[PDB]
Formats: sequence, C-alpha cells, structure tokens
Amino acid sequence: QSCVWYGECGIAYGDKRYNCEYSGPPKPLPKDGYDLVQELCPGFFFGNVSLCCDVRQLQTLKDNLQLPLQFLSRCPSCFYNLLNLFCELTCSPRQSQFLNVTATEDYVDPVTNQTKTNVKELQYYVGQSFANAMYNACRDVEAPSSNDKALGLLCGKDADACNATNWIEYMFNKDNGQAPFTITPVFSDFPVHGMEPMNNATKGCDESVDEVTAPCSCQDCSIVCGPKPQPPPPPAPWTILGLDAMYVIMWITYMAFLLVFFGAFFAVWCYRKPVSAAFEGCLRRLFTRWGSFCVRNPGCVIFFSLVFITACSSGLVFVRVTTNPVDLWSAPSSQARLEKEYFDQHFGPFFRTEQLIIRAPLTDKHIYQPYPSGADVPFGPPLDIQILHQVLDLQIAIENITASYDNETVTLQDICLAPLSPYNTNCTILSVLNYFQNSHSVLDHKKGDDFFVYADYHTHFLYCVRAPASLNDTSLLHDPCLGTFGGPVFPWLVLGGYDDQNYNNATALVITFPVNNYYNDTEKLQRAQAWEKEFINFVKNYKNPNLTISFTAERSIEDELNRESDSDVFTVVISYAIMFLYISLALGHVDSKVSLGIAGILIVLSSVACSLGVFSYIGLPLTLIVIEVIPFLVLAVGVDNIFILVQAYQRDERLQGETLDQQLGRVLGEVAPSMFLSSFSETVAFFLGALSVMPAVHTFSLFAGLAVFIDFLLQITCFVSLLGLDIKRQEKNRSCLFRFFKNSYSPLLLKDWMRPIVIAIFVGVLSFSIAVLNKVDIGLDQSLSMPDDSYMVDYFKSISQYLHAGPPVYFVLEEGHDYTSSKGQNMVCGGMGCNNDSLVQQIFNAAQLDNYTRIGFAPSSWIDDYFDWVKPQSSCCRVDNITDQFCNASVVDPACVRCRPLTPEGKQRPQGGDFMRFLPMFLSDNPNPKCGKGGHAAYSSAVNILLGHGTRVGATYFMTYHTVLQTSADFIDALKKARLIASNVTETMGINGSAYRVFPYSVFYVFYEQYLTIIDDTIFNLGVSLGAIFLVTMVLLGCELWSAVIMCATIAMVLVNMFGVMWLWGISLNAVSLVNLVMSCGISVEFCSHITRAFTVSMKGSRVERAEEALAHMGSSVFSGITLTKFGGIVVLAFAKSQIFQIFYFRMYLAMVLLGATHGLIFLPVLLSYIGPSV
Ligand SMILES: *[C@@H]1O[C@H](CO)[C@@H](O[C@@H]2O[C@H](CO)[C@@H](O)[C@H](O[C@@H]3O[C@H](CO)[C@@H](O)[C@H](O)[C@@H]3O)[C@H]2NC(C)=O)[C@H](O)[C@H]1NC(C)=O
Ligand SMILES: *[C@@H]1O[C@H](CO)[C@@H](O[C@@H]2O[C@H](CO)[C@@H](O[C@@H]3O[C@H](CO)[C@@H](O)[C@H](O)[C@@H]3O)[C@H](O)[C@H]2NC(C)=O)[C@H](O)[C@H]1NC(C)=O
Ligand SMILES: *[C@@H]1O[C@H](CO)[C@@H](O[C@@H]2O[C@H](CO)[C@@H](O)[C@H](O)[C@H]2NC(C)=O)[C@H](O)[C@H]1NC(C)=O
Ligand SMILES: *[C@@H]1O[C@H](CO)[C@@H](O[C@H]2O[C@H](CO)[C@@H](O)[C@H](O)[C@H]2NC(C)=O)[C@H](O)[C@H]1NC(C)=O
Ligand SMILES: CC(C)CCC[C@@H](C)[C@H]1CC[C@H]2[C@@H]3CC=C4C[C@@H](O)CC[C@]4(C)[C@H]3CC[C@]12C
Ligand SMILES: CC(C)CCC[C@@H](C)[C@H]1CC[C@H]2[C@@H]3CC=C4C[C@@H](O)CC[C@]4(C)[C@H]3CC[C@]12C
Ligand SMILES: *[C@@H]1O[C@H](CO)[C@@H](O)[C@H](O)[C@H]1NC(C)=O
Ligand SMILES: *[C@@H]1O[C@H](CO)[C@@H](O)[C@H](O)[C@H]1NC(C)=O
Ligand SMILES: *[C@@H]1O[C@H](CO)[C@@H](O)[C@H](O)[C@H]1NC(C)=O
Ligand SMILES: *[C@@H]1O[C@H](CO)[C@@H](O)[C@H](O)[C@H]1NC(C)=O
Ligand SMILES: *[C@@H]1O[C@H](CO)[C@@H](O)[C@H](O)[C@H]1NC(C)=O
Ligand SMILES: *[C@@H]1O[C@H](CO)[C@@H](O)[C@H](O)[C@H]1NC(C)=O
Ligand SMILES: *[C@@H]1O[C@H](CO)[C@@H](O)[C@H](O)[C@H]1NC(C)=O
Repeated sequence: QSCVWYGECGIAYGDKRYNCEYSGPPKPLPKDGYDLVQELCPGFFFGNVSLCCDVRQLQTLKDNLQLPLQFLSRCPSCFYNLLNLFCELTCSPRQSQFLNVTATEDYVDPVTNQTKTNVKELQYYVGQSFANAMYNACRDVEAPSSNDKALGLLCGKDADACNATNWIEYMFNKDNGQAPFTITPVFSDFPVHGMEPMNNATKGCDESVDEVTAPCSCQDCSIVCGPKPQPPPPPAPWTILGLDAMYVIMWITYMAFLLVFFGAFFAVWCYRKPVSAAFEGCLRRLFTRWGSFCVRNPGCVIFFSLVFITACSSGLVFVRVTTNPVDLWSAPSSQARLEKEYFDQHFGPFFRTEQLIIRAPLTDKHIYQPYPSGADVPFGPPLDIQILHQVLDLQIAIENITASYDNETVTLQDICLAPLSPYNTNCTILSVLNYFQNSHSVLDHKKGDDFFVYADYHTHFLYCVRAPASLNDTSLLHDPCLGTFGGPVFPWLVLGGYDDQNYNNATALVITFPVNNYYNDTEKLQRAQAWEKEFINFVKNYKNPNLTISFTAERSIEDELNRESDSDVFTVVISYAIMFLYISLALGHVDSKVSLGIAGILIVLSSVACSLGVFSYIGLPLTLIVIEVIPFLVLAVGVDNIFILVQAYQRDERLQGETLDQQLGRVLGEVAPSMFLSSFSETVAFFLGALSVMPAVHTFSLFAGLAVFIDFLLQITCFVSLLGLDIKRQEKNRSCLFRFFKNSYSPLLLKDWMRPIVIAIFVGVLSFSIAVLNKVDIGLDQSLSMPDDSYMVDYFKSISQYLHAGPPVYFVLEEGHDYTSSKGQNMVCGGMGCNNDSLVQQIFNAAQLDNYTRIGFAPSSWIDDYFDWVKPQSSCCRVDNITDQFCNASVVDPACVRCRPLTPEGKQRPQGGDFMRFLPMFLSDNPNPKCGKGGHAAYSSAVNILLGHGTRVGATYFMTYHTVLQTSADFIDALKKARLIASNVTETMGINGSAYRVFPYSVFYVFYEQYLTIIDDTIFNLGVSLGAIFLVTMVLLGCELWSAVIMCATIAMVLVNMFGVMWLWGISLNAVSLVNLVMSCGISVEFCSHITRAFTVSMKGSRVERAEEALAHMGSSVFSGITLTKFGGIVVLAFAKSQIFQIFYFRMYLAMVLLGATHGLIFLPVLLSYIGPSV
C-alpha cells in the first residue's frame, strides 16, 4: 500500500492543478472532509481513513464530476462503478500496484520559493473485467431529455464512435478539455510489471448498491425487461374470402330476388300453357270556405299578413352573430367540452401558435466533412448558412412587429409567454436559430485555425440536436444551446423533412411564436388578435425570393370563415334572380304571371326574414353560413307550393254562373290537402333533424324549419287572396307537358314489359347502394372547409408534407390525489421504486408503440424531475440555516446547509411533509449552470398548490406530444386511444369510487368528440325522422296504411341511394352530411306524395289504368313544379367559394333532386301499378 501523492500543486490551466507527487505511506484523512469521502465513495470511509489523498482533491473531484452525475445519476449501478474507478484511481491506499507515473515537472511556490514537481504524464493500469462490467452494465442508458444513448454524450463520440477502452482513454485524456491532466490507461487483466491493474467489485444495472436505493429501471437496463408487448393486427374487411363479404351478401341476395321475381313472370308464361274518411272530408270543406273567405275579403287578409310579417321580423334588432369556432362545432356540454372547461380553469388555456414552415427551393444540399474524423454528413437545403442568416433576419423582423391598437402599442414580448419570468423575459420562440440564440455573431463565430476549422455552426448544431439541454457545447466550441428564453428547444419541433433520426437532413424550418391565451379577459385577447392581424399581413407581403413561407395564426381560422362567408353574398342574390326568371316565364303559358311570381318571391324572403327575426328575438345567434344556405332551401319548397296551387287553378274550368270565390274555394279544397301534406312533412322533418348535438346544425335546423312553416302558412293565406285579386284582374284585359305525359309517356312507361325491367333496375341500384354503405368516410377533412384561394390550405398541405411532431397532450390528473406517500407516488412516478404499471410507465409504453397508440414521446413528468432535484447527491437544494429560505445553487455558501441529510435515511424519496416543504422552492428554481435545468421553466404551470391547510396539491399534468396527424381518421384514432390510456390508468389507481380521474386534454378534442357517437346519432336521427314522416303521412292521407307504407318505403330507398351517392362522390359523413340526409328524407315527400294521392283517390277499374291516370294528371305538375325549380336553385350554388358548400350542399342537393325525381316519377308509378292499394 504505497502512495503516489499527498497534497495538490498549483494551477495547470483554467482551475486545473496538477496533483503534487508523493509516493510514501498513507495518512488518515482529516476530520475536515469526511463529507466528501462519504459522498464520493464511502468504500474508503472506515476507522482511520488513511488515504494518499487531500480534501481539496476530494472537492475538486466532486466539483469536476457534475456532468457525468447529470447523465448517469439514473442508474446508481453505472454511476457507482465509474465512481469506484475515479476514487480508487485517485487516492486508494495501494496506488503503486496499479499506477506508474512517467511524466512530471518542477513546480515553484510563490509562497516559500520551494520547487516541487508536477505530474505531467503517467500510465494507468486498469483491469479489463472492470471496464467490461461497467460499460456493459450502464451502456444501454439513453440520455435524458433525448433518445441519444447517454454514452453518446459522456464519451465525446457517438454510440458507434467509441468502445469501452477508447471511451475511458478519451475521458482521461485532457485533449478533450475536461481532464486537468492526461492519464494513459493500459488494458490489463493480469498483473504486469508488478503493476496490477484495478479490478474491484462491479455492479450492473440489474442490482442495487444498497438496501434502500432501488435498482435502475429497464428503460436504462436491458436484462430486467423487454419489448414484450406488440399491438395486434386489424383483420377486416370482414370475411375477405368473398370479396368484401358484403359484395357477396348483397349480390347473392339479389340473384335470389331476380330469380324469385322473373320466376313468376316465368310461371305466368307457363300458366299460359267514422275514421276511414272522417278526417279528410272536414278539411276539404273548411278550406273551401276559407279560400272563399280570403278571396272576398282581400284587403283585411293581406294587410294583416303584412302587419304580421313586420311585427315578427322587427325582432331582428336583437340579432347576435357567433363566429367563434368552439361555439360552432362543439356542444356546450359535451364530455370534451367539460374536460376543456376544467383544464382552462386550473392551468390557463392552451396558448396560440403561429407556425412558419420555411423552405429553400433555390438551394442544393451540401456536404459536411468532419476535420478530425467522421463520415460525411449532408445538410438539407434550408440549413445553409446564408439561408440561415436570411431566416434569422426574418425572425428578428417578426419581432419588431408593433401594430398599435386602440391608442396603445403592444409588442411580441408583451404578449409572447415567457415561462421563467420575471427573471428572464425574452420569450419563447421555437426556432432552430435558438441554438445560436439569434446572433449573427454566434452563428458565424468559428473555433478553428487556418487550413481547417475545428468547430462550425454544424458542429454546434450536431451537438445540440443530440443534446438540446446542454448549458455548454462541451466539444471545445464552448457555446451554450439552451435558448434565449431558457429551456430546451426540441429538434422535432423546429425541423421537418428529415429522416427518422437525421436532423442533418432537415428540409424545412419550423418557427413557433407561442402567445399566452387568457381565460375571462377580452382586452388582452383583442390586443393579441390585433397583433396577429399585422403579423399575418407582414408575413404575407414579405419579399424574400429565396424563401417559401407557409404561415398561420390562432385567429386565422375564424377570420377565414368570415372572409369566405361573405363572398357568396352575390351567389344568393343571383340564385333568386334566376329563380324569378324561371317562375315568371313558366308559371302558365299577356298570359304572363310575372306579378304572381314577384309576389311569391317576396313572400319567400319575408318568411326567411321572419324566421331569422323571431329567433333573434328568442336569442339564438346567426352563423352567417346559415344565412346563406337557408334561403335556398326555403325558396325551393315555397316555389313548389305556389306552382301546385296556381296551376291547378289554371287547369280548372269554371262552372255555371260562379263569380270567383266559388271557383277558388273548389280549387283550394281539392289541392290544399296535398300541398299541406308536403309542407307539414317538411316542417316536421326539419325540426326533428334539429335535435342533434352540434350548435351549428342545431340552430340551422331550427331556423329552416320555422321558415318553411311560416312561409307555408303565410303563403296559403296571403297568396290565395292575392291570387284572387290577380284573377279578378286580367279578366278585364288590363299545356305541352301535360299533353306529353298523358299522350305518349304514361302509356309507354306502363307497358307490360318495360315495367319489370324498370323495377329490376331500381332494385339493383338499391342493392348496390346497400352494399357500399359501410364504406362511407367518417369526419370532415378540415382543409376543405376553407376556400381554394386561402393560405390556410397551403399551410395544411405543407404540414402534411413536412411536419414530424403533432399537438401536445396533457394528461390532467384531476384534483384529489395524495402525492405525499410512497404508494401515492408509485401510482404516478415512473421511477426506481415506483410501480411497474404506473401512470408514467404506461404513457412511456404508449410512446413506445407510436403507431397503434399515436402518443409519440415520453411523458416529461414533473415529479421525476423534482426528485432528481431534491437528491442530496445533486446538492442543488440548499436551505438557509437560520431563515429557512432557499439558497440558490450559485451562492457563496456562507452558511447554507443541504436540505436533505446526506445519509442512508436521507437517500430515500422525500415522502413526508418535507415533500411539500421543499416542492415550492423547487418550482421556484431557475436554470442554474452549476445545478442544471431547474424546474421553474417547465413545471410551475403544471403543478398547482392551494395555500393553507397543509398546502395540498392541485391538478397536475404530464404533457407529451402526438404523432403527426393528417386526416380525420388520424385524429379520431388519437382521441380514442388517449381515452383508452386514461381509462387504464384510472382503473389501476383503484379509487374508492370516482373522486378524481385521469383524462387527456388536447386542442382538437372538442372538435372531434362527435365522431365517437356519430354512427348511433345518425341511426337514431334518420330512424326518428322517418318514423315522424310515416306517421304524418298515414294520418294526413286518411288512415290508409298501404299507401303510407309504400311512400315510407320509397323514401327509405331514396335515403339508401343517398348513402350510395355519398360513398361514390367522396362526401364525408359529418354532422352536416347527416343534417342534409335527414332533410332530404323530408324533401322527398314533395315528389312521393302527389303521385300516391292521385293513385289512391281514383276510381278506374284496374291497377294499370289507375297508375297511368295518376301519372298524367299529377305528374304533369310534379315534373314542372319541383324538378326544374330545385334544379335552378342548385345550379347557381354549384359555383361555391367555401368548398364546404360546393361539396356538401351542392352535391347532396343535386343527388337528392335527381334521385327523388326518378323515384317519384318512375318507381312509384310502377310499384303502385304492381302492388298498389285497390279501390
Ligand atoms: C440522412 O442522414 C444520414 C445521417 O447523416 C445520412 O447518412 C449518411 O449519409 C451520407 C449521404 O451521402 C453519407 O455520405 C454518409 O456516409 C457514407 O459513410 C462512409 C463512411 O461511413 C463514407 O466513406 C461515405 O463517403 C459516405 O459518407 C452516411 N453515414 C451514415 C452513418 O449513414 C443520409 O444520407 C441522410 N439521408 C439522405 C437521403 O441522404
Ligand atoms: C410507425 O408507424 C408506421 C405507420 O406508417 C408503421 O408502418 C411502417 O412504416 C411504413 C408505412 O408507410 C412501412 O415501412 C415500409 O418501408 C419500406 C422500406 O423501403 C418502404 O419501401 C415502404 O414503402 C414502407 O415505407 C410499413 O408499413 C411499416 N414498417 C414496418 C417495418 O412494418 C410502423 O409501425 C412504424 N414506422 C416506422 C417509422 O418504423
Ligand atoms: C476494493 O476491494 C477491497 C477489498 O474488497 C476493498 O477494501 C475493503 O474495502 C471496504 C470498503 O469500505 C472496507 O470496509 C474494508 O475494510 C476493506 N478491506 C480489505 C481487506 O480490502 C476496497 O474498499 C475496494 N475499493 C473500491 C474502490 O471499491
Ligand atoms: C435574451 O437574453 C440574452 C442573454 O441570454 C440577453 O442578452 C443577449 O441579447 C442582447 C441583445 O442586445 C445582446 O446584446 C447580448 O450580447 C446577449 N447576451 C450576451 C451573451 O451578451 C437579452 O436580455 C435578451 N435578448 C435581447 C434583449 O435581445
Ligand atoms: C471528457 C469528459 C467525458 C470528462 C468528464 C468527466 C471529468 C469531470 C473527469 C475526466 C478527467 C477527470 C479529472 C482527471 C484528473 C483529476 C486530478 C485528480 O487529482 C482529481 C480528479 C481530477 C480533477 C479528475 C476530475 C474528473 C475528471 C475531470
Ligand atoms: C353550414 C351550416 C350548417 C353552418 C355550420 C358550419 C360550421 C359549423 C362548420 C363548417 C366548417 C367547419 C370547420 C371545419 C374545419 C375546421 C378547422 C379545424 O382546425 C377546427 C374545426 C373547424 C373550424 C370546423 C368547425 C366547424 C365548421 C366551422
Ligand atoms: C454484456 O456481455 C457481453 C459484453 O460484456 C455482451 O455480449 C452482452 O450483450 C452484454 N449484455 C448486454 C448488452 O445486455
Ligand atoms: C426594427 O428593429 C430594428 C432592429 O432592432 C430597430 O433598429 C428598429 O428601430 C425597429 N423598428 C423599425 C425599423 O421601425
Ligand atoms: C437571396 O440570396 C441572394 C444571394 O446572393 C442575396 O444576395 C439576397 O440578399 C437574398 N435575398 C433576397 C434576394 O431577397
Ligand atoms: C408488475 O408487478 C410485479 C413487479 O414487476 C410483478 O409481480 C408483475 O408481474 C409485474 N407485471 C407487469 C406487467 O409489470
Ligand atoms: C441565485 O440566488 C441569488 C440569491 O439572491 C439571486 O440573487 C440570483 O438572482 C439567483 N439566480 C438565479 C435564480 O438564477
Ligand atoms: C447552523 O445551525 C446550527 C443549528 O443551531 C448551528 O449549530 C450552526 O452553528 C449553524 N451554522 C451555520 C454556518 O449556519
Ligand atoms: C390497457 O391495459 C390492458 C391491460 O392492462 C391492456 O390489455 C390494453 O391493451 C391497454 N390498452 C391500451 C394499451 O390501449
């Protein structure tokens, strides 16, 4: 047991001093630094602590060993062997057995003039089984705050760059900048030159050093645990063998139907070898009297109707308009809305992000060749230094932005959230320029010498993409890359277009400007939106032909909605102009009814305005989208009713001396039941479709329903009187379709042989529609709701094409958990001693899957960080001795003592009241260079404490990130699976009830919460609306069940074919497509009703003739009344500007129209001819 030294010598460089050389006998260490020995490696701490050692050597070891402690504190296993190496290497008592000093030089004392000898160089003899057990047991640890390979950092060279021998040589070599003097190691397993290397006991990541420190986790050790689980496969289409298993269930059934159908034509060829009408009669008489009444009292009626219109539409003064998207697309009391309501109250609302996806088209990738050694590393086009300067200039200019509002000048610093303030207040900008801190000088300053550059921006970039949380470059660059705001900048948030682990290959640059969003405050929101407007205008007009910018803003969507919503104003006006043109010329043929067409158009707009005004009075706000889609619908229905009545009158011949009233009463009594049926069926259809939970469709449905009902009523009354006035007029000088239907079409269509083919064809199309039913999309694209000429479309394309990370997730653990106990922490903390099914571990596994579960990254929990901070080893914590105030980590150390005693007892987790005593100081910790990251910048928001009564903890969250989400399927999949993870954790916590529960909050959950129940919502809505139609028909048409059931079956056929057309044109099944289907099922009656009544009330002999008589009579008015009108309406809307209209309203209505026309005018005729109700 000989010495190699005692004492230390003068300064070598920086603060580094070469130890003084002295190989004599040992010396018990002074009672002064008991504290280091215990702490460094107590394996030396017994009795007489005789050691060739000095307390200033212990404290310079302890002091120099800070980073390795930072990257390896997680496994005491590897940390403790590395420590066992330095302490023994430094002042073990048998230093001469395994050490050989080779170089040494004289030292001068400025105190006594005595020349000593510094140890410049020496050879270190290290056992092989020690380096093997150390590197192999800690070698799998990745570095924290990154997916690196913590050895990738503490080795100076990448995972594949160093082995176990080279890494130790590099660590001991001062050529790196850490070793104060170089130690030359020598591989040895057997004693050579009498210099026996070191081979003390070694411990792996699978074993704990002491009975109170749990072993390291299998995240950081590969023998304890493994990738054991794997998602299952999605086997569907169901029963593939078959070709969809629905292509077959339908095709096979159809073949059976075709055989059972043509086999009765075949067997026929072979054989060749006071309630019944009590309610339908009182209506006729009443309408007969009331039409007469309104015709002989025109003045009173029309005047009262105008007074009513005005009295009802003056309530339009209280009209309020909603433009805020949350209110539009989210139910006020949906589960996701309540979750969001809880999150905004305790943690403040999620902030607003202004992205910027920069791209350099005019540049090519260039190559980086490392000077010392290394394979070439190509950098994408956007990572050029010149392009980086131009983008930095753009960013610094975006920071200028002022745009004073309401006699007040606000700035980005003023609104941008600064996490750790007011200490550092610059603010959060998440751009790749933060690695250089937005400094042209920092970006260009180089650390090399002529003929080669040692370090370069790539050198810094490469280092900090590997470790964005370093406080120094540590590759001799000596430049910190934490960011001006203080806090890491994760490379996946500031880049896009790279390849899975090669930020070198980045093709795009992401630049975020997070801005604080405020809860119950309007001046701040006004100021922020006013700032965002100027930001948008600037970015839109910026001229840098070298760059292609795609931008957005939190307020961009709402603004876009109001800009696309006002550009169709011309469209609704033109639609009515063309409708009036058609009505004016077709309504009968100075045999012109222009006056009546104008009267009808004004009555329709009056009905629209009256609905809007009444509901504004009630307090329902306008969506301005409705104000554009509602007029069309109401116009269609109102014009149809007007034509029915006027034409039945025109074709009615006047009896004997009848003046005017008798004729009008007769016409109204025979035509009103049918028009009344259509109008009432539609009103009920609309109102009933107004029961879905979505405020936009709910309010729209109400508005449209009321407008149809009031328009029908007002029409029948004011318009029959005005018809009387115009009929009296023209009686003082002041058909070709019907001919066709009766002469050549009704007979043709009803031939014996054409009828079976037609029925076969329609049932075949119905089978197809039913077959392709389940293959309809779910959800709305989110990029099609914007006009085509909008920059948000380009931004969405750019996202889908470049971005690699998604929306952040917060797993909010509601208020009520304990947190001050070992088990209470095990249910949560993803750590050493905490459970294996803990919240953090479950979120970690989810992030490990990443395709099944879309949660992409690790939890970034706050409690793990808090414990890491409070550990006595770290020494970050330090309280004042007399004041009990937090002594910063950079302090003169006058009298500050460690918070937790550095003992075996102190080593445990702080479970008791110390927990809550020190938690606030941690949350108050700043990013100290000695200590580390500190928490203030990351967890102050995430942890809530209620003052008083023991300061019990509030709701906390563990925020992670989603995977890049590009379509509705992707969003719905993410919501579902986040809810599932939460469900698992809630189960595992085992609450004695539901006092509290985990739930995830992300920004899009409220908009996508409807697609978790849209299928049962659709089923219920369609079924209920159709049952209402059924009942209304079977009641109003008398009580005949056969006609009612036939009509209901035909409209159901119409809906199924509607679903087929949906699938075929790529329309999606969101709450708008669903409202339109429930509406179409109500608009179909206008076709299906006339024919069936003309057939039912008929007294010919046989079924065929009844059908042909009904066809002629009523279908002459039905083809001219409904089809052409609705066609004029839809063709003007076919040129939309919001995409949402042009896709859903236009396609759904065109489909409905042509489908209803064919069905009514062809398939109803034929089906009744075959199986129609006799009489
Ligand atoms: C995404 O990033 C990776 C990591 O930088 C790129 O891989 C490297 O790709 C470059 C491209 O041409 C190669 O040069 C690198 O090395 C080959 O390495 C040998 C020595 O290992 C050299 O002698 C060769 O001259 C060549 O440089 C290669 N290195 C590694 C470790 O993969 C990748 O190219 C990039 N994506 C694309 C599409 O380029
Ligand atoms: C994470 O999620 C993806 C979902 O896309 C999972 O699918 C994998 O990645 C892609 C899917 O596009 C496929 O890998 C294939 O790689 C070959 C290599 O040239 C390429 O030719 C194919 O076009 C395709 O890209 C494949 O569906 C699947 N990969 C494997 C190994 O099964 C996958 O679970 C994860 N993807 C990643 C990034 O590993
Ligand atoms: C290397 O191993 C030796 C022997 O196992 C250790 O010396 C023992 O060390 C313990 C640790 O405190 C002492 O309590 C014993 O008194 C020592 N006895 C003997 C006979 O060695 C030594 O501490 C180990 N060194 C390291 C760095 O682990
Ligand atoms: C952001 O914080 C930095 C330090 O982290 C502050 O100072 C930096 O920016 C100054 C702007 O004038 C520069 O002059 C300084 O050189 C730079 N810091 C250093 C290393 O000197 C600054 O308060 C913040 N940024 C500002 C104010 O622009
Ligand atoms: C290159 C990187 C990985 C090195 C990181 C670990 C650093 C801190 C290691 C490597 C070399 C080590 C130093 C080598 C020489 C001495 C002199 C000795 O009398 C006290 C310990 C001291 C001062 C060591 C302190 C810890 C040390 C500086
Ligand atoms: C047409 C009638 C019924 C009016 C109602 C339509 C409204 C509610 C629809 C039309 C377009 C829809 C938007 C489609 C796209 C987006 C972008 C996404 O980032 C948030 C949801 C949001 C903002 C939707 C909200 C709901 C929405 C605004
Ligand atoms: C440790 O044993 C050898 C190297 O010492 C190696 O084959 C093995 O993979 C290591 N164990 C690991 C990596 O878990
Ligand atoms: C814009 O920023 C530059 C740089 O900080 C500054 O000099 C200037 O005063 C700012 N305002 C301008 C140019 O209007
Ligand atoms: C674009 O790149 C050229 C390259 O020389 C540079 O001169 C110019 O300032 C950059 N910005 C422009 C052209 O707006
Ligand atoms: C979890 O609890 C203990 C420790 O791992 C063990 O008995 C059990 O099998 C573990 N199972 C899982 C899935 O972690
Ligand atoms: C460190 O603590 C001292 C004590 O007053 C304080 O002045 C200083 O601002 C602190 N620095 C931090 C928290 O970064
Ligand atoms: C610290 O407090 C203890 C408790 O009384 C006291 O004995 C000791 O002298 C104090 N020393 C310093 C440096 O604060
Ligand atoms: C929830 O946990 C159960 C068992 O703990 C597991 O079978 C299921 O897959 C988990 N759900 C996920 C991972 O979505």
